[PDB]
Formats: sequence, C-alpha cells, structure tokens
Amino acid sequence: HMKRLTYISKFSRPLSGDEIEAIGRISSQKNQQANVTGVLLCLDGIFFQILEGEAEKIDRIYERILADERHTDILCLKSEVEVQERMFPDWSMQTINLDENTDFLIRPIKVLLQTLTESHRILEKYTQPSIFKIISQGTNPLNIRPKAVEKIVFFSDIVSFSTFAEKLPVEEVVSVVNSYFSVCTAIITRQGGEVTKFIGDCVMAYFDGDCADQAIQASLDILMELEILRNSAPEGSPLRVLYSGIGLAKGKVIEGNIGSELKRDYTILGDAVNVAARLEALTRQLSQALVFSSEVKNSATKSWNFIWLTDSELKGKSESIDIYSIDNEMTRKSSGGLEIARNIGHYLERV
Amino acid sequence: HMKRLTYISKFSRPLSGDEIEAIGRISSQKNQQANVTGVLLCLDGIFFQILEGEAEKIDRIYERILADERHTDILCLKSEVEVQERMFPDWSMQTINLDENTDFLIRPIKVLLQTLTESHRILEKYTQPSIFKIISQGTNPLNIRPKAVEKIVFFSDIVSFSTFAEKLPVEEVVSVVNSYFSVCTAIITRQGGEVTKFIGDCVMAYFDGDCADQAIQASLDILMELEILRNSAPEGSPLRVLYSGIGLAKGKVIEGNIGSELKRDYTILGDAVNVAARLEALTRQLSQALVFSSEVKNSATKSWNFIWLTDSELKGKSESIDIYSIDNEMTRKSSGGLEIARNIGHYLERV
Ligand SMILES: Cc1cc2nc3c(=O)[nH]c(=O)nc-3n(C[C@H](O)[C@H](O)[C@H](O)COP(=O)(O)O)c2cc1C
Ligand SMILES: Cc1cc2nc3c(=O)[nH]c(=O)nc-3n(C[C@H](O)[C@H](O)[C@H](O)COP(=O)(O)O)c2cc1C
Repeated sequence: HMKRLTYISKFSRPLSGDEIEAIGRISSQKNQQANVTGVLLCLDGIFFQILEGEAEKIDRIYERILADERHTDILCLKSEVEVQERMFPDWSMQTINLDENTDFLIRPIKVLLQTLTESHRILEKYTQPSIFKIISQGTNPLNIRPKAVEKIVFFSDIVSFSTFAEKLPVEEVVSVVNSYFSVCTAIITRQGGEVTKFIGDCVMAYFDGDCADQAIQASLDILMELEILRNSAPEGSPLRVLYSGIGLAKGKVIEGNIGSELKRDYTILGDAVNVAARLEALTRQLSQALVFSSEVKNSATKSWNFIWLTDSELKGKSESIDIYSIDNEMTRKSSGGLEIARNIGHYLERV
Repeated sequence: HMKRLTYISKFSRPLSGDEIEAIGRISSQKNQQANVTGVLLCLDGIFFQILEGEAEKIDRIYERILADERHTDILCLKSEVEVQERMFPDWSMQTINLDENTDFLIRPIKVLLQTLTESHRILEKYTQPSIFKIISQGTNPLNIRPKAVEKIVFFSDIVSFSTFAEKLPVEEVVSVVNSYFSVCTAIITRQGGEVTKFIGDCVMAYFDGDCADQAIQASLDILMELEILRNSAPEGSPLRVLYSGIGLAKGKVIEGNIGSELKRDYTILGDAVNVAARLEALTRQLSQALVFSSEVKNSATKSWNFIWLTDSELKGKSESIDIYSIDNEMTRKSSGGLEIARNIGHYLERV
C-alpha cells in the first residue's frame, strides 16, 4: 500500500531567504533514508506539498511537520490510500519558490493559487471540521452512504436569552452568543464529541453510543466554565447573567449527508434528536439546568448522584420515559438560576 | 469604478482543443471592443477565469458567461470592488490549455490546481449559498460586523417524520428529507428567501421585512408542491404520505457570523426566530398546516381569508399573540392531514 498526502500551510512568522532555503534542505535529505517522495511549493506566505511513499513512513513525517513553529492551519486536501504508480519518482522534494520567479504562463496561475487558497481559507471557517477530518482520513464525505448508528444527542441553550436581544445592542448580543458557543464547542470536542448544529442560541451536539459518561461530564463542565464566567466578569458585562440548560438522550440515529442539493451537512437525524431537544425544553419547568433520559443514566459506567424527576412522554415506542438530573454543587448553583430568570432582566436594564 | 472577477466553472459536455480555441477566439475579440482584459484556463474539465474592466461592462460580460451551456458550478472566488491598476493590460483573454502542455515546472502545479478545486468543490456543498453570494458582491463574510435587520422568519418540518424514520430503511429516510428540503429551498429562493438552517428535519429560512406577502405565498406554494408530490407518487413511495407544517413570524432580528471559532455561520438570531419555530410546533396541536404570527397578518397587502386560532405563548414575555392561518383550497386540503397523521404509519408499514 502506497499513500499520497497533499496539504496547505500558513507562515506563522515572516520567513526570509535563509530560513526558506533551510526548510528545503532538510526535506530532500531525510526522505532518502525512507525512500519517500513528493514536491514542495511557495507563494505569498503559503506552503503547498505533495508526498508519496509507504503508509507507516508517510504518516510519521506528517506528524513531525505539525510541530513546527512557522506552521499554522496544516489542512490536508487529499489522501490517496492505494496507489500503484507514483506520479513523482525522479524527485525527493523539488522546492519551487514562486514568490521569487516570475515567467509568462506562471504569472496568471500565480494569482489563481493566491485567490483559490484565500477563498479556501474563508470556507474553512464556515465548514464543520468533522468533514476536514473525513478528507484527511482519505474519503470523500459526499460519497458517504447514510448509516444507522446509536449515539448520545446533546442539546443546550442560553436561559432567558430573549432579554439579551431585547435590551443590549446588536454587537453586545452576538459576542455573548459566540462566547457561549465557543465554550460549549471546546468542552465537547476535547471529550471526543462533535458539535453539528446551531439555531439562534441553541447548540446541538453528539457523542458515541458508549460515550454516555463523557457526555455527562461535558455538560457539567459547560455549567462549570459558565459559573466562573458569571463571577469573573466585571460589573457592567452581560456575561454575568449567562446560564445554560442542557438535555441528553441515547438512541439509534441516522448520520449522513442531510440537506438540499445546494447545501447539506454530515449530521445526525433521528427520534433521539427530538427526545434531547424536548428534554432540554423542560429544564426551565423542572428548574434543573441539566436534564437527561433514563437510557443515558443506565448506559453510564460511573455511579453519579442521579436525581429522578416527574416522568413525561412524547412519540417513540408510545411508552413513557424517565427524566434524570444530577445532584452536584455545580448543578445546584446552575439549577437555581432558572428561577433567577427575572433577576437577570434587572441587571440588563443598567447596561 | 473598475472590477476584477475570478471564478471556477465546470465542463458541461466533453470539449476538445478545437472547441476550446473558439471560446478563446470569440472572447478576446469581444474583450477588445469592451476594453476589458483577462485570462482563461483549462484543466481536468475545470475552467478558471480572471476578468478586469469597467463595472457595468464586466457585469454585462459575466451575465452572458452565466448563460453559456459549456458551464456548471460557476462560483466567483473573488470580486475586487475598486481596482486601481489591471494585471494583464498587454493581453486581452489569453487562453492557456494545461491539457496540451506538459512541462517540468507546470506538471506538479496542475495536480495542485486540480486538488485545490476538487477539495474546494466539496466545501462548496457544505456551505451556506449566502456566503458565496456575499463573496460575489465584493466584501468578505468573515469581516461583516453584526447588524439590526427587520425580517420575516419561516420555519417548517415534516409532519409525523417520527413514523418515517422507524419504518423506512436508512437510505430511504434520508432521501425523503432531502426531497423535502429541495422543495422548500427551490420555492424559498424563488420567492426571495434564504434557507439558513437545517436541524434534523426542520427548515429555517428568512424573507425580507416588507416581503411578508411573498413569504406567505412561498409557504402556500410549498404545500401546493407537496400536494402534487403526494397525488402523483406511485404505490410504495413514502412521498404519498409526505406532509409539512409551516410556521411564519415577522419582527426585528440580528444577522451575523454566529458560531464558534472552529465553525461559524452567517445567519439570524432574535425574538422572531423562536416565535416562528414555536408556531410550527403548534400546527400539530391546532391542526392547521400553515400558521403565522400577528405581525405577518398586519404586514400582508392582498386580502387573504385569515382564520383566527387559539392565542397562547411559550417562554416569550408571558403575553399571548394573535395566531392566524388562511382559508384557501390548499390550506384546507393540507390542514386535515395533521389529524389523519395519527394513522399514516399503516401505509409506511405496507412497504
Ligand atoms: C514545509 C515543510 C516541509 C517539510 N518537508 C519535510 C520532508 O519532506 N521530510 C522531512 O523529513 N521533514 C520535512 N520537514 C520537517 C523538518 O525536518 C523539521 O522542520 C525538523 O527539522 C525536524 O526535526 P528533527 O530533525 O529533530 O526530527 C518539513 C518542514 C516544513 C516546514
Ligand atoms: C469559459 C468561458 C469563458 C468565457 N469568457 C468570455 C469573455 O471573457 N468574454 C466574452 O465576451 N465571452 C466569453 N465567453 C463566451 C460567452 O459565454 C458568450 O458566448 C458570449 O459572451 C456571447 O457571444 P456572442 O454575442 O458572439 O454570441 C466565455 C465562455 C466560456 C465557456
């Protein structure tokens, strides 16, 4: 099996001739001890690199490049798993600095490579990094046929969020939404989870089938990070009255490409999604900042201090579902805030 | 003012060197009469084109280029708002056929330009067409500061989707959703709307502030299209029992780059978003496919047969708002389907 890695990279520090040449030197040298090949390119503070060789050798090389101080946003563009005949056998790493040389046919292609990457950097921010990992794994996400997979759906939102949008100016509101979103996304990803949607102030994420505990943990930390943010903010910041509401549900969902021909997403779709959505909806009524289904509770390895709440039902297998929260110091501090939903408005009046 | 335009197009039908010569010949001569300049390129069924000249003139040229049969997936990667000096003044439309020329420098450049567009085509699918429209105007989306807009928020979902998921296979479930999403996206964009989000089987979209009347019309047109779909689908097709509920709301919104730093989107936020989303849910209870807020009714020009429905609220500001619908041949046909939605599972079992 022969691999083919292609990627883009940004210059973290403005590199000069001596530094650029040094990168080109080591590359051709080390590749000879591993038989591996490829081509290096350069333009307006951007790197372009193709690589060919053995899967175990090639994967070790890419890992090393990710540690360099002058490298930021190392995005793999294509990864061919099985290759019969290498497209670059006569070379090792023939560096091509287009920043220096200017010809006739190259001049238009130069502008092209600048605008193409520029645009590719703009899309990168608006695309779900879940698809980028798929490309890097060596698969076209559009080619993925939908599958039946059991998962834990996470659904959260900002408590009495409408009062922020009603009182505060448009700029102040979005910074608070984004703040919350960037917090919620961070904790979930690091816990091996995936944020897949947003709607107003809603966040919708998912974790593995067995990842019940990792999900419970993620919700507790979201509350935790918000507790610090409620106090540690200065007197005259809306971030003081920021509270979350979280819902979790386990079940079999359909994950794949779901949307119009124009725009789609590699997300989940199932009954569990709505089960979570509706459970979270109940956090303001149950006065518990965290709410989850009995299936989540049973799927847990750890023996958490679970609270049982007045069971309610909707769709599914027609049968009723049991609602559970967790009795913790963090939950107690956050579950009381749902009855402070009228004391938050008093604060937002002054600002 | 002067304008520069860079875009990526796809080869519709297989074209040979002789047909590519014509594209170059006709363009360059028209360019000299226009005064405008540029470069055209060829690759693995991909076009690349820079175009520089007077604003109106360039637009009138791009307009014809947007109507040529040889094209597909035409996305202008960049649009330079006000240009001071052009970058190809000595050559008007100098074509470059990379399929015919094989050189030392250009061979690895070709593979790179190909993979950059290949990966760019995939990112294009997972992105809001709004950001692509934003780019074409000139400005960058990631640099748009949030603003106070007044807009009609549309919200819709598949009626008794819960039953479709359980009975039909994964491949089949997914298609029904997408099929529904295309129907909504088509008719929404046509009437001036912008589908901003998907969430499981929900569609969030928005029409402009004064375009309330058109926003109502699209909702009617969506039901109308689904009627046709149901009436004409063969035996065994789930499209026979495919119903939709629609919730509209008018009022101020906060448009902007909402999300994390790992993933963001240019969408809506505010009061209206939630109102609209709540009214769509109420359609299942109030058994009326089309449902809208009090503000939508007051902003309507044409005299529709407005049916008043049971006034209520959830969260909001504890205040109840007048909830309406329409008494039309289509509304009355689709509204009933919500009451008989309780026994649509029988047909879905039959497959
Ligand atoms: C753009 C770029 C390309 C590189 N290409 C290669 C390469 O082809 N082979 C290689 O072994 N290292 C390559 N490197 C990584 C260098 O070897 C690395 O900077 C460093 O010298 C590794 O430290 P070491 O000698 O302690 O392992 C590249 C680095 C950069 C910035
Ligand atoms: C890839 C491509 C690029 C084109 N570029 C130009 C151009 O720069 N200028 C132009 O006038 N026509 C260009 N055309 C041709 C137009 O699509 C169209 O045929 C022309 O504007 C109308 O020509 P006519 O009035 O002689 O029929 C291009 C076509 C293709 C397929």
